[PDB]
Amino acid sequence: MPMQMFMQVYDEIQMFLLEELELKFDMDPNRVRYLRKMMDTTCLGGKYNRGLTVIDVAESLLSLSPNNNGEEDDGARRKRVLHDACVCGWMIEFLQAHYLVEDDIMDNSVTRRGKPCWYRHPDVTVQCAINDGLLLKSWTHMMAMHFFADRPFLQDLLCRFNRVDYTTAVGQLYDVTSMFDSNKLDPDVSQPTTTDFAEFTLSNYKRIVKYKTAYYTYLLPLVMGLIVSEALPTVDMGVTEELAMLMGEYFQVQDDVMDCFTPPERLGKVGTDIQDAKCSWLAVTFLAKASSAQVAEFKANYGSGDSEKVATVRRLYEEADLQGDYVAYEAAVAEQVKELIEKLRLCSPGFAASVETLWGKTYKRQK
Amino acid sequence: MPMQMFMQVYDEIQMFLLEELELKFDMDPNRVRYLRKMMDTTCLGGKYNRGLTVIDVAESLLSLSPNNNGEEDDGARRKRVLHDACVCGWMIEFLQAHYLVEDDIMDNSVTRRGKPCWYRHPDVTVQCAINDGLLLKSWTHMMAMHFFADRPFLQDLLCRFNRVDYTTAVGQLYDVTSMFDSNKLDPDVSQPTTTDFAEFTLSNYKRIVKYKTAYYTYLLPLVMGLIVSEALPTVDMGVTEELAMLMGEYFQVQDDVMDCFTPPERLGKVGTDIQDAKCSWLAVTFLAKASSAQVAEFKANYGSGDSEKVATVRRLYEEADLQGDYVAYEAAVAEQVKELIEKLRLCSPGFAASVETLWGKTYKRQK
Ligand SMILES: O=P(O)(O)C(O)(Cc1cnc2ccccn12)P(=O)(O)O
Ligand SMILES: O=P(O)(O)C(O)(Cc1cnc2ccccn12)P(=O)(O)O
Ligand SMILES: [Mg+2]
Ligand SMILES: [Mg+2]
Ligand SMILES: [Mg+2]
Ligand SMILES: [Mg+2]
Ligand SMILES: [Mg+2]
Ligand SMILES: [Mg+2]
Repeated sequence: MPMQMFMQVYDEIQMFLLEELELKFDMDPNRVRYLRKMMDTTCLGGKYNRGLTVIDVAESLLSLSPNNNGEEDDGARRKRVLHDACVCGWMIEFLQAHYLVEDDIMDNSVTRRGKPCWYRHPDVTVQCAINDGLLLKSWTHMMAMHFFADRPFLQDLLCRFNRVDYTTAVGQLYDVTSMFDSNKLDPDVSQPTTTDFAEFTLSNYKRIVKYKTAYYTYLLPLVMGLIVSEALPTVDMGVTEELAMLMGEYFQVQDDVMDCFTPPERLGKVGTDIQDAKCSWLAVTFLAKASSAQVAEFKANYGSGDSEKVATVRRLYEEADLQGDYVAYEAAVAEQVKELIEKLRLCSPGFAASVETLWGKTYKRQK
Repeated sequence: MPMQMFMQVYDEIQMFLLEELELKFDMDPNRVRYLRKMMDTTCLGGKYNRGLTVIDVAESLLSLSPNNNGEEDDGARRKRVLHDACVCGWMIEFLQAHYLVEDDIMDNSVTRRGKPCWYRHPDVTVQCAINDGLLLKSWTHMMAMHFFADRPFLQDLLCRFNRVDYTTAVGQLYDVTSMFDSNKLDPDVSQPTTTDFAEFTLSNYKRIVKYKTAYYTYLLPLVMGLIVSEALPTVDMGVTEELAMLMGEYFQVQDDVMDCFTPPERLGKVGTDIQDAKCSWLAVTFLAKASSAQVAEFKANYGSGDSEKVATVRRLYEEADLQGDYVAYEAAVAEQVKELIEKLRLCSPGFAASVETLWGKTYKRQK
């Protein structure tokens, strides 16, 4: 049902944008075609994990103190909240859409969702792809304003949205600057490659992971479900914030691990985090426990497309039982996520349940 | 023809076991009369799909790419193999009768196959029923030793056969302990049913069905077929276990679904599973696609002798469009199962057609 609703509003959103563009922007049907296909391609074919969350949260806070006016329960709020909930859901989805479009270019990925990255479609330049990206972020604003201009929460909605928008970009700077020694970090300064791997620290890792994934993936969807429910003050931001960060860091680590050990047929993307010399969890988790010996062979094999290097990089990781360190991680995270969510239930049992469902879609995660 | 020879070997095996009981174990006619009825009630009625397959695997293999060691198309081996094939089929059919006599008590079911379960029989105490099940499994060994004495494969039949026997109890343990949190599994403290239903994952489902039903339903019949026609090396096992596993998961799922929706009439019993609150395919799939709100009510009702709460479960199953997922489940299996057969059909057509008739009698399961 929720995906039923959710998808109904997708079609609604797509129609407004596309039609707005042609009635008020002077756009030919051709380009509209392009934009219509761009949107579909980058915005559909996913989990709708973030989108679906906002809805579940919304519809879950609905029951308790349903806004509270003068009426003996009215299903006009139930309906007005889950349309809003749906729009916010899509605001999140177009937002990630934008970042993934820009990310693949950046990470130079060649595929995603079993299909080529947007910027790798035969009929798409990268120049156009970079702006298709911008377009996706702008869509989120046209749609928020188009459907929320009469909502008293619009100011708060969009302020929290853009902060998280900003937070994810900070995260991407941390991400993208994790291969070059900070002290050198200087535009005017000739291309410092990725010599020594200091700053490939768990400390350093947690921080890029937090801002680049946790917030737009776990905090933002919950927060936005609160807001369209007018139940934001209803809930402990501290606990909530603590779970999102937790859940959000465990989720990235997962894609970091799935990146190395899951088959692309399952994954979609062809794992290259190695080759890209990415600061993945395996990477930092390895170097902190790897003998002096082990750490050398890593340094000589990491960040390379050589068919015999990566494989060796998959060996040291195997060797070192990184595969085991994960499970331990996974369980610690699991313990605290459950202690945290319990603190929630007390005061916020309605809310606390949709976090659990969110935890349900994360714990599994094998894709 | 197959059912023909099949049914007279039952009378053979039964002729023998009972006389061996009367001549060798000091049994009185009163008890032989008991065991005899015990054997017919619990071993007859069904459709002998397991015990018939083995014979199809046997006839096919004795033909299409048959035994080199066999002579030049002469009716002396046909008798042995097809006979052996029958003995093997009653072994697996006796195997199931054991596991059903025990499961009914465990699962606590009122009828099976249109009749009351064995332990649900007037002069059958629950206490005698447990032993009866035990006997059922001893007979499998007795008939094997008797007929396959000379048989150069006897040790291979029995070893493998016992692997699968061991693989079903394991399965049985998986099923029977998915009602509670694995973390809190310790003989010394009270066993309270889980309220979060965390253990109901597709992945967890998958495993309790692989071991509990695929191996003896789909692999054992096959493998017996091969062994008796001394053709097992000739086939790609890896592909064979794939579809045994494929077809066996599907068969259970089918069971699981029939359990909730098939009329007890067509079905052949009352629908247990919700009351019993097991980890069936439905719950696991509902639970994974349903919302916080939906889940909470399901939670409220599921696993309770009480029609009104049972009807809800049923209600948010189909209103949760669970029959669409099934159909969509069927097709994927049918697709994938349809590729492996021709993968098997390559270096061993003969087996592949026999496997195709087992598929043939699985896809269209209307019983
Ligand atoms: O491409 P993926 O899915 O493998 C990847 O994990 C994507 C990802 C995570 N967080 C962000 C934030 C902005 C843009 C992309 N993001 P990563 O950052 O490793 O490329
Ligand atoms: O009672 P049924 O026939 O519906 C049931 O399907 C019984 C069943 C299936 N597979 C096994 C394996 C061992 C013992 C019993 N088994 P279930 O497991 O659903 O209880
Ligand atoms: Mg990337
Ligand atoms: Mg990246
Ligand atoms: Mg990644
Ligand atoms: Mg059972
Ligand atoms: Mg049962
Ligand atoms: Mg059943």
